[PDB]
Amino acid sequence: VLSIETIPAKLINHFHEHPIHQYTHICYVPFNPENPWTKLLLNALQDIIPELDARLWIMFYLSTAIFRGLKEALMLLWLGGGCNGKTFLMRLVAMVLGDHYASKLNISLLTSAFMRLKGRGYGYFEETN
Amino acid sequence: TIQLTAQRKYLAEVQALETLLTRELSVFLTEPGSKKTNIINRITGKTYALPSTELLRLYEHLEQCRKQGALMYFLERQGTYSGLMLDYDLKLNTNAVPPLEPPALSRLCHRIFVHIKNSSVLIHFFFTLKPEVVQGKYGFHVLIPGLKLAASTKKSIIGSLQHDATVQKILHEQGVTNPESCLDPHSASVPSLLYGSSKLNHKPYQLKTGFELVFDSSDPLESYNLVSELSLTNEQGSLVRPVDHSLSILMLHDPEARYLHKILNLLPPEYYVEYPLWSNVVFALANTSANYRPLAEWFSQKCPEKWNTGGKEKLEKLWNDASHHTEKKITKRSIMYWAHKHAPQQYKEIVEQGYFSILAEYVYSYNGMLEHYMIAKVIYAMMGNKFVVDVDSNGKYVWFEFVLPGQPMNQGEIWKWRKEVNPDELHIYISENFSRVMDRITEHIKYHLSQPHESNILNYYKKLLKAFERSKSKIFNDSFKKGVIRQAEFLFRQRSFIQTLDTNPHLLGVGNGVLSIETIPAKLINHFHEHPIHQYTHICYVPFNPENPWTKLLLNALQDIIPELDARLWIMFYLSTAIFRGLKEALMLLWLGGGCNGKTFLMRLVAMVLGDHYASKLNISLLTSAFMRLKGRGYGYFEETNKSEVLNTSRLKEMVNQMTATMVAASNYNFIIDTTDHGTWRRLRHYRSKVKFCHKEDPRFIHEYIMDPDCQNAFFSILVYFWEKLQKEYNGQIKKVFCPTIESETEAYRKSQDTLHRFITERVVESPSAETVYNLSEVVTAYAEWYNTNINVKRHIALELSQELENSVLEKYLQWSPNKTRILKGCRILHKFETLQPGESYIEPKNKWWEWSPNP
Repeated sequence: VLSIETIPAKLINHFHEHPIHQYTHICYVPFNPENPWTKLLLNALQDIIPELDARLWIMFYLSTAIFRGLKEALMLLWLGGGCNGKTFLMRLVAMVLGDHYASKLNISLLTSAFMRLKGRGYGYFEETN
Repeated sequence: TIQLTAQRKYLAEVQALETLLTRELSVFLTEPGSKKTNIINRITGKTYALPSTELLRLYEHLEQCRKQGALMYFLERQGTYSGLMLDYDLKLNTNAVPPLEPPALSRLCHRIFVHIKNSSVLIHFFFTLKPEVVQGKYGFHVLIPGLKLAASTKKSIIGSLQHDATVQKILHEQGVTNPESCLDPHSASVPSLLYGSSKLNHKPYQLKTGFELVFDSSDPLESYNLVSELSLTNEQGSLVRPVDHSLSILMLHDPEARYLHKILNLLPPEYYVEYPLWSNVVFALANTSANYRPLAEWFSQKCPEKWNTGGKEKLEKLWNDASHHTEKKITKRSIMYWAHKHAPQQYKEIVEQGYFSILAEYVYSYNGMLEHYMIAKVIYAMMGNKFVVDVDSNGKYVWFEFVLPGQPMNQGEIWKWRKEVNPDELHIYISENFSRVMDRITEHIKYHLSQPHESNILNYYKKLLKAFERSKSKIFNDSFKKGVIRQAEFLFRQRSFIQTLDTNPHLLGVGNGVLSIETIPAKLINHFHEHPIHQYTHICYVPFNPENPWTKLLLNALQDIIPELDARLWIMFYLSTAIFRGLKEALMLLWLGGGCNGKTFLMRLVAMVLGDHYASKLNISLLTSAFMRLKGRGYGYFEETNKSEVLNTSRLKEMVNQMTATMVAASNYNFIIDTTDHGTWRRLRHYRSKVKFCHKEDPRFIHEYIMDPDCQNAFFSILVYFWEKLQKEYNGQIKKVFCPTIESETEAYRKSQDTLHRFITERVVESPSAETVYNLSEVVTAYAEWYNTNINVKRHIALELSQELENSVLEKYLQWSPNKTRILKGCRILHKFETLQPGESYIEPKNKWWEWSPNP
């Protein structure tokens, strides 16, 4: 059980009275550049966003996305011709977060089920023509 | 063992020992490896350093026990002061009893007396011996507990008796073929045992007589607590006066580990001498528990030659690695499978003895009144090797049975797991097989009845057998059987089993067993396996054989089916890879046919061979719009439907986008496409049939060979062999294979359908040099005018068309200008009658059919 109650984050790998049933199978480790995957991901993100400020802001937005509490009530729009890695990033974040907190949403709902977002911490869509 | 339990329940008196151990003796714990302990029991490897009080209480307890009977395994270590533990390995030439005459005893006593005179001197001589009738004959254990001289003088005396000759000639008078070497040199340095303490699989000794004498500093039976008297630590004696640890712990504290140790003796020598079998065994042990290392090093020590030469080191490189993680899809069940394969008889007696021990200890413990739970445990231990319980998606327990030959069973389920509504096989197994075990219990009980015993225990036995007889019928009562199967459901349950079914796409269920495509060559399992297989195809696998008449028949049929050779090889290899139930490469194939060509016959043949569980029919209605049906398959197909075929771009968009099947469509007319995005196009391939067959068509092909098992089998062998060939060649990377005909046909089809792609190919040419930054909406007007001259006079103007062209095949060789305009580079526009300049790139004698070269 990982808690973001107070910095630094503490992983209770033992008994605890916090009641939780939902989970994601991904295990947590402290971040470090030593991991070749860490550096590779950061370089890939830097290539994806050559801009600095925009990359930092969007990465912070995704960092806040893990919070299942109230947000600032904001909408993010992202455009890209395809196979540019933005699909790769959205698939990566969806897989990392998992079903219990992430869910794909059809374009049919927005263009016109809408209650299925309850219990999710992050929602998204996919390109449709 | 089970005998120990029978004797413990047997005796009303005997409870005192374990009550003392649990209440009073427990608080005086002693570390097993420490030397401070004085009394040790090897039953569970317990060591104790108790003072003399509870020592004499336990001495008298053992005295009453040996009065009543039973068997003990108690040991003691000689301290700095102790008596004389002497062990003689009297392995006589013949198994004829040399009765210990009083002259021989007196002469031996005088001999050891004069041995101990030339040492520290300031006595009772007690004699015991083996019950005889055993290889190695009997032994003698004389005790001299009066003195306390446990020091280097004992080693000197041992050395003197090693070289003593009078004892040698005394042994000759007893007809002993070994004058010396019967004395263990570690007699005083190893733990000994008190009277009544037996050996493993050996009865305790018996006393012949106990004498006494006196030694002068100047001049050179059943009326005593003899167990206390014989004690070396008993300073307060009445008649006498004071003148691999982990391996043992694991064996003595784990019954199943003990059974595995017993059955490991049945393993053939090749297991522990060669890497494969030993590695698989240690993998199974790691799957069992990481606590079973000592048995792993014992298995290594079973082959000391390799064990010394890195065998321990390799086990550390294996057992620990496996302990951390074991990727072997194996369990103990594989170990029992091997044991039954190699030593089926001893396997049978071992399992029967285990079942009998379990049932008998339960009967003795609970006064012969069984219940659902004991029956469930016994049936589990007996036949848990072909039944698994898992809760369905609806919250209902579901049974499965492992199909074995020799039982009523449909074609094709052999060596597989099949579902049953109720465990009827279990429901008859419990009625019949358990009856013989219960009969074994009964005959065991009446066997003890036949032995003469104490009357009260005999009455106990009549009450026990009467209660068990009353318990006979419940093995037959239906409601009791339902309770038992409920208990088994809560016992046989294996968590995380249903969702793991048919997970690996490297396993396919065939008629004659289970085939694996993990590696080349493929192995067709025709025996029991831990592998859980439910889905399967009736078609039984056949070893691929080129000379088979049906093999060459199908080779000729395929050769006539496809006039081309290399394109035939490509499509054949692709359909061979279509068997893979895992993630495919997401390609689409369109095949044309005017009728009487057999392409529908090929579709039907492959669908029938693969079966319903992995192949399903798909309707043109879905694509022109049951979508959940196509998931979970490995191959999908369609049928010819009129001439007005049309698609929906979105549907194929999620089709060309989980999906783990193969998609192929067949019709009689060219399909109509209405898309330009390269994401759609790159996942599309097309072919058109050229040859037609008429009355030459074979009606037997569409009628007889369509449902002829041999053809299907031969076809299955062909396709699996070609899977193996490609995996050897391309490792499953089908895109590497060159198909010039297929690529040319696909390009022509795209030019016919994708007007935008046709314009890109014709009037858009990449110049070898220079720049095309002038490419703007002027190009949009250019292709609008081209459409006026090609498809539609309507003016086509939309920047989103340029955006999707960027998303189209024109994605490469692009650039983002500082103003971020749709400017090209190194390109030119072909107007009317304008010609592209040079350098303007556009934008085996039938044995090959059996097996072509990797580089044709």
